[PDB]
Amino acid sequence: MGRILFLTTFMSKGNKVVRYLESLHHEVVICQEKVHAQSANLQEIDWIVSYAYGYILDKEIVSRFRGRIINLHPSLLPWNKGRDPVFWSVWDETPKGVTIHLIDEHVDTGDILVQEEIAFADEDTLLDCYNKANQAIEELFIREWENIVHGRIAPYRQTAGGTLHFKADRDFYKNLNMTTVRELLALKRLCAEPKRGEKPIDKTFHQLFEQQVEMTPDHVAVVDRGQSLTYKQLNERANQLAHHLRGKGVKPDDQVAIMLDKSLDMIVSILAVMKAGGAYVPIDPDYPGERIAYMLADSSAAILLTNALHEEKANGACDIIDVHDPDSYSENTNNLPHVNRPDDLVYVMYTSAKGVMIEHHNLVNFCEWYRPYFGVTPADKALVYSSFSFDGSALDIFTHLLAGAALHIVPSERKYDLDALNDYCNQEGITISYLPTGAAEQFMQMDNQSFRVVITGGDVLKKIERNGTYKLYNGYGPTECTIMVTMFEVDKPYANIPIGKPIDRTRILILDEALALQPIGVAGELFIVGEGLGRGYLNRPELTAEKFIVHPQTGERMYRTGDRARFLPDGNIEFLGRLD
Ligand SMILES: Nc1nc(=O)c2c([nH]1)NC[C@@H](CNc1ccc(C(=O)N[C@@H](CCC(=O)O)C(=O)O)cc1)N2C=O
Ligand SMILES: CC(C)[C@H](N)C(=O)O
Repeated sequence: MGRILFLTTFMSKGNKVVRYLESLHHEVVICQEKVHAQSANLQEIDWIVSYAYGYILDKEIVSRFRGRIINLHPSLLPWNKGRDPVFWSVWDETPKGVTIHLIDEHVDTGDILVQEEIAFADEDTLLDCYNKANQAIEELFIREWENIVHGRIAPYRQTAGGTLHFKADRDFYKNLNMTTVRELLALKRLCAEPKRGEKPIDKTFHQLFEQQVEMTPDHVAVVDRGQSLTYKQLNERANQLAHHLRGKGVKPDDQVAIMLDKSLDMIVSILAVMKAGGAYVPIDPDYPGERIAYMLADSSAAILLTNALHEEKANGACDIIDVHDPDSYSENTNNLPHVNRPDDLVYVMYTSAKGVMIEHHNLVNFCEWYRPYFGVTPADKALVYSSFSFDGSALDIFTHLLAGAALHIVPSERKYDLDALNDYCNQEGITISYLPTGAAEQFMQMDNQSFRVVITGGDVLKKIERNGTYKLYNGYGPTECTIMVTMFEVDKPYANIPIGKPIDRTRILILDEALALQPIGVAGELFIVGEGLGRGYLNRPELTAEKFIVHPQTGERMYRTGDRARFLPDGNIEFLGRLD
C-alpha cells in the first residue's frame, strides 16, 4: 500500500505503533538522524509519523509534505512543549495528557488532531509516568489512525499559551528519574525558587533600632551588674559617639575596629559605628598580640575604639578613640542623618584567618525572622554570652534589641561557672539566649526555672536531657551566611539531632559533586542560597570565588559549605559531617 517514514531517536524499531502500521501492510522506513530534502529516505513517502524525533525538519520538507506529517507528543498541548514533556508535566504541575498533532514550521505549533487526558498516581515513579504516557499515546494512535488517514478529523488550533522546555532545562534534575511523584513534589516544595511578590529588604539595623527606641524608650536595653541603660539612654550616647566618628571621616563601607571587654561601653561603640555609617570589627583583647596585629592590618580600619587599658595591644597601629574620654563624645544626641543602604557592610568577623563581610540586609533578615519565631517581647531578658568576636554575639545583641528586650552582660565571673550563672538567671529571671553546644550541654545539668527558650548550635549537639521547663532549639550555619540559616525545635531524643528547616528568605539545596539536586533522603554537599549570604572574604577575591559560586544551571549565587547533609521526609535537615 503506502510507504510510511517513521522518525524517532529514542523509540525502538519495534514499537506497537510500527507493528500496527505494518499490520495494515504499510512498509515502514525507520530513520533516526536529521534528514535533508535530497535524502533517499524521502523517496515515495505518503505519510511521515514522528515520535520523539530529536531534530527539526527544514521548511522545505514540511511544505512538500504539508497535511501529511503527524507527530506523537506525550503532553496535553499547549502544555509541556519541547523536551522532556512528561517530566515538566509533573514538576510544573501542569495538566497531563497525550496529543497527536500536525507538524508545523515551529516546534509543537501544529494544529491538534486528537487529545487524551491521562492521570498519574502519587506513587508512580517518573519512569512509570514516562512509560504510562508512551503507552497511552501509542494506543491512542492505533484507535484514531484510520480516522487520521482518511482525513476526516477537523484539526483545531492549540489553546493559547503553554509551557516550553529545552534540552538542557533538565540538567539540574538529572538524578530525579527514579523519584516518586509524591517524593518529587516534596522536593519542589522544599527547594523551588521563591514565589513572586517579594521585595528587597529596605532597612538598615540602626534604622530599625532607632525605630524601636521611640516605641519603648524608657524600657531597659542593656544591663551590666548594677548599671543599666534604657533604649533612650543607650540611643543618645551612641549618637554622641557616632557624631564624633562621622566627624573623623567614617563613611559607608569603612571599617572601625573595637577592642573592648563585654561592657555597656561595647554596646554603645557597636551602635555608634553603625549610626556613623561604618561597620565594626570586633577584637577580643585576649587574642595573642600576633592575631591582633594581623586583624588590624588585613582590616583597612583607620579608627580604633578601645580602653586606656587595652590601648597598648595595638602598638600604635591606628588612630585611637578613648571610649572613656568625654571628648570622644559630641554634645549632639540626635539621630544622625541616614547615609546607609542595606547593601553596606555592618560588621566584619574573622573565622578560625579570613575576614568575613556581612551587610546590613544580611543582619536585618536574621533579626526579623528571630523576633516572630521565638515570640520575643519587651518582657524578655537575654544574655550577651558569646565572645564579641563570633557571630553568636550578633544574635545575642541585635535580635533582642529590635524586640525591645533587655540585654544582660555576662562577666568572666560567671562565664565559666554555670552553677553561678544559673543562679544569675533564676534571680534576674532570664527567659531566652543562645549558648554554644559545649556550654549548652553543661547548662542542662544546672537546675533552672527562669528560661522560656534556649538555643544552641555551632558544634554537633548530642544530648537533650534538661532540667528546666524551657524549649530547646538546635541551629546551624556558617559565619559566611550570617549566624544561623536553619533552626530545629527539639521535641524528642535522636541519635542524630536534626538542624531543622531554613529561616525566612533562605533556601538550602543538597547537591551532587556535579551540583545537581538530590532526592529527599539522599546525602550531598549542602548549599545555601538567599538573604543570608554575605559579601565574601576581605582581600580574598579568588577564594571568595571558590566558596561563593554562580551555579552552572540556575545561575543563582550560592555558598558552598563543604558539609554533608540530607533532607528527611518531614522537611528537616540532618548534618552528616564534613566532606573530607
Ligand atoms: N519542523 C518541525 N516541527 C516540529 O514541530 C517538530 C519537528 N520538526 N521534529 C520533531 C518535533 C520537534 N522535536 C525537537 C526537539 C528538540 C529540538 C532541539 O534541538 N531543541 C534545542 C534548541 C537549540 C537549537 O535550535 O539548535 C534545545 O536546546 O532545546 C528540536 C526538535 N516536532 C514536533 O513534535
Ligand atoms: C556560632 C554559630 C551561631 C555560627 N552559626 C557558627 O556556626 O559559627
